[PDB]
Amino acid sequence: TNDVHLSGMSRISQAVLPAGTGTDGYVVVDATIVPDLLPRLGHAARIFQRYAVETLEFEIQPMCPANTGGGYVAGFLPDPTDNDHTFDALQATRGAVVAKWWESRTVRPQYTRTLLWTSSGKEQRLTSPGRLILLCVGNNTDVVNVSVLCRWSVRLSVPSLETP
Amino acid sequence: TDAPVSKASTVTGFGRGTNDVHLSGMSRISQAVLPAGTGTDGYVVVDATIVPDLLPRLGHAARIFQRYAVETLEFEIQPMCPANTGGGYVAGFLPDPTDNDHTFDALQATRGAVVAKWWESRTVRPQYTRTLLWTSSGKEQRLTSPGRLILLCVGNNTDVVNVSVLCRWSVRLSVPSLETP
Amino acid sequence: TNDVHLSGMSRISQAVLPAGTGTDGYVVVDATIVPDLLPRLGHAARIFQRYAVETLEFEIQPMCPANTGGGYVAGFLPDPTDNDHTFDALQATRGAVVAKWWESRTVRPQYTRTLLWTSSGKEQRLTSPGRLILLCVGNNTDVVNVSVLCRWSVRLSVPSLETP
Amino acid sequence: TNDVHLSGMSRISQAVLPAGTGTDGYVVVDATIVPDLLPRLGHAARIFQRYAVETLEFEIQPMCPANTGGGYVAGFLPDPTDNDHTFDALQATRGAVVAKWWESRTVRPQYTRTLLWTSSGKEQRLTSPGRLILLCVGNNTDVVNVSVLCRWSVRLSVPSLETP
Amino acid sequence: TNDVHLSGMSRISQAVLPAGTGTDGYVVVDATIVPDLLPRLGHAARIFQRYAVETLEFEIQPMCPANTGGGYVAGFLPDPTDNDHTFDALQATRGAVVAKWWESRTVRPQYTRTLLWTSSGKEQRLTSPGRLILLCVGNNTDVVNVSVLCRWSVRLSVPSLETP
Amino acid sequence: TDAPVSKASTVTGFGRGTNDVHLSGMSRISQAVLPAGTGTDGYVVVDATIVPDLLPRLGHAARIFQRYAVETLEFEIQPMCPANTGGGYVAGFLPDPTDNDHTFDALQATRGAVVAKWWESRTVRPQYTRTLLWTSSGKEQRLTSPGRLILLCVGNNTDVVNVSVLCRWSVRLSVPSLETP
Ligand SMILES: [Ca+2]
Ligand SMILES: [Ca+2]
Ligand SMILES: [Ca+2]
Ligand SMILES: [Ca+2]
Ligand SMILES: [Ca+2]
Ligand SMILES: [Ca+2]
Repeated sequence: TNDVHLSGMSRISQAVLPAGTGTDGYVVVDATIVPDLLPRLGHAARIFQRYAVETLEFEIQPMCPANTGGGYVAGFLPDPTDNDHTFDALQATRGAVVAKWWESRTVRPQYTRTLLWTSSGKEQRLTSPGRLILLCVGNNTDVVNVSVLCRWSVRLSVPSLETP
Repeated sequence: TDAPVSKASTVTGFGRGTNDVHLSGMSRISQAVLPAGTGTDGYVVVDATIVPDLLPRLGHAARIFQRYAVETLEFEIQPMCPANTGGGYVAGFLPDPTDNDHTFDALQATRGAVVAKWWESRTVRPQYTRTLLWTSSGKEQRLTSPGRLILLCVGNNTDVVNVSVLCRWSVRLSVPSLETP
Repeated sequence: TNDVHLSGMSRISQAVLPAGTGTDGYVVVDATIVPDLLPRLGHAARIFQRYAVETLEFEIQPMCPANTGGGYVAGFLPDPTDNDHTFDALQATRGAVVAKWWESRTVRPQYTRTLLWTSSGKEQRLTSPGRLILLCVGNNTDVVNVSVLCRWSVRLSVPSLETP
Repeated sequence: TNDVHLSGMSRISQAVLPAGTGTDGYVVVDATIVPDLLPRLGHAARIFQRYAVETLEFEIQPMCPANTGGGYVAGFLPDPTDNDHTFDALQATRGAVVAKWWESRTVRPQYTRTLLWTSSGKEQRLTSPGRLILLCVGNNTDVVNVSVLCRWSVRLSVPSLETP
Repeated sequence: TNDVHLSGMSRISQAVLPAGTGTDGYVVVDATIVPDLLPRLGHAARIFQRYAVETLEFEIQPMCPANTGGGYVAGFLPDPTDNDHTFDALQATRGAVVAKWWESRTVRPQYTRTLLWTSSGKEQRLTSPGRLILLCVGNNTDVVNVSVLCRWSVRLSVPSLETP
Repeated sequence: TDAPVSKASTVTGFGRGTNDVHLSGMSRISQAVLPAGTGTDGYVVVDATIVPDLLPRLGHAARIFQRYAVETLEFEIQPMCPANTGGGYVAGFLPDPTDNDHTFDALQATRGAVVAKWWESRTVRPQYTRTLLWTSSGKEQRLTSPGRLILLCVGNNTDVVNVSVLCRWSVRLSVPSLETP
């Protein structure tokens, strides 16, 4: 097995939510987790055909004053095809968190460990372990700058040279 | 003992100075002030190539040695600003002194990189070579420096930010000499 | 571990030699082996700081009719700084080959397995294993399309995300 | 110890045979194997007094179109003093080859492993393992560029610093 | 490991200091120790790419009448890049000696044992173990003829054919 | 953990550098040349107040410490001249840095003083305080220097004399700081 194990942390999302626009249910972050989204895994998948997610954790690291109001709910839907973006869908899934805008949280999700495809295809279920959604809970008072990072570990296989 | 034409030199301990010195300490490698609004995303707060000259006592100690090995290297991002400050920072130690890539992804790719809010302090425990480095400068700086510490803003800072970047260093100096700049 | 083992085979050089211009001693190919010269290794070194060349082979694949006169001498100088481009300098290197223009051959070079640097710098000796030089021997009668391929194997360390 | 083991592969001869001049029995190559004839071994014998040939092979690499008629006979006379340049004398030697002008071959000679002298002297038998003779067989139709390569391995002894 | 171990003694420097010109601090000998400086190691490095210094000792053998005045200080700076040529730099280093002009001394220096490069490059620290400096201490009275010899042992690697 | 108005500082190892360093070495504290006839009796060949600045590596090490104690101090008079030279020298280490008495009797009164001919080398094993001295300079130099080494001619020198005065020093440095001239 000429399988390359690669791991690291990288920012999957950067969002700037201005004060007053963060109504309840607003989709701050919506990211289908594909290797192209990750910076280093981007090149790793550019030089490989298939990857398997061994470790996957998300870290919501919002940077805002401690006196800000409102909060966020973050969750990882294990189905890339699912398009339901609501509090109910996030609360149903496992690993989801809800916390105030100044708090930093970790989503430990339920993801498939099968061998997925680095490139895109007709079926998203063969290419991505899922998607991550970060929604507003309430109304924010200050300008929020939220960075969603991801500790990931993957196994790569089937060498190639892909294109964006 | 007869009188000779010339007597042999009696200098004995010449060229026998101390070879190894372990020197430890902690010093401020950088200090930055950011007025409100300047700290846009990607702004380079701190860019410091870790060299013996950067650390004053280590600089004076390296002026009398040829080689040094970094036994221990850790950094502290200590921002002295209130908790009402918005924005954050990313800090990381690039093990390549030559690389001048100043982005969030480049820093996050390195081991030990920290992403924090401006009212949170972090410790960077980086990856550094244990090989012998040269105290004096040369053409290639990959032989003289373990790397560079980089600190960027992640978001716009609401208030003024005072950030001090500290370093705990432990080094072993070897090959005694007398260097001059 | 941080160490990942990659292997592959890619074309380091593509040259076209018109009829009659291939005089003895002419330099068909002069390629400094760097990770950017190899596509998959290009991406791999873009996501790493250090690399060590475990295995290195070259394949001279000249595409010309059997009625082509002359030949080539191919070698791998294990010194990236060395600029000698004579027959004796190539032949002194281990694994150098001499062959007719219509006869593909393989170079098995000898080099020191030291941990190199993926990104460029002041000293080229810390970043490249060496150079491949391909010279003409005699005169070619036809036009020769020469593809110089490299079968490589590397060990990568110190993860990062570099830029070209 | 004083004994150092060196090996290498270098071109002992480069010859050009015009069309029609390669009559049967013509002497294309007649090279007395001496350390000066081999560059790296040239320097090695310049810094030593005695050398013993542990391994010796030759590669005839004629660079001509496939439509070339005639051929060559290549052999290694293990007597530097011998001046016989006929087909039977070469064929009697161990490892002699006969091949078409467009077919590269290898000679595996037989010789006595005696400790020789790097520097020249009155008796050539104490300084050289022998000679390589390459003769024409039949008539060549095209022009043939012949490179005679030698893969050698020596043991060197009695350090000194000689002059040419 | 096809590493050739070679050793011997050879004169690195020959200096003729006339009477009255040997003022204190005068640089009698300044030699960056490279294999090209050594006679036999010159050819050895001409036929090799890399070398590692296993044993290195210098022997100051000045030839002058015993009634001459003044002396010398000799020392090996382990940094080839260092350009400080004074008594202080020599006294700081280890292995340095100071003795009268009629005395013969041995400098046993502190040198790197890493694999250095026979050829020259941008960085001198990858090509030379250091430099040797021999300075005057006082004023000489007679004409001094000082020969600096070196017992050296090296390991050579990566065959090639270099140029001066 | 609730959000406070301000969080406590997390700087922990501050003000915890190394306190004691033992540094040894040997250096030329003086070098003198005497043309024929100049070295009359009582001529002061060498007058060197032993201070950390006089010893280069010790000077750089004392720039990062406050106090130093001389554990070992010995001197070598090494005159590099032939045996046909007439005259001699007297060498001695005055334990008082302030005293500027330059005579044969003053030197001979001290312990360890040596009287030799110009073609003979001597070792001065002096009497020095083991108390803590100040690395930096001050009003009173009795608190910063163990003493001064003095070297005079005893008789007229017939030939030119080259004399080098060396010192083996071992010191213990304490009270870390960062001194500036
Ligand atoms: Ca694909
Ligand atoms: Ca230096
Ligand atoms: Ca790099
Ligand atoms: Ca000879
Ligand atoms: Ca070279
Ligand atoms: Ca002070």
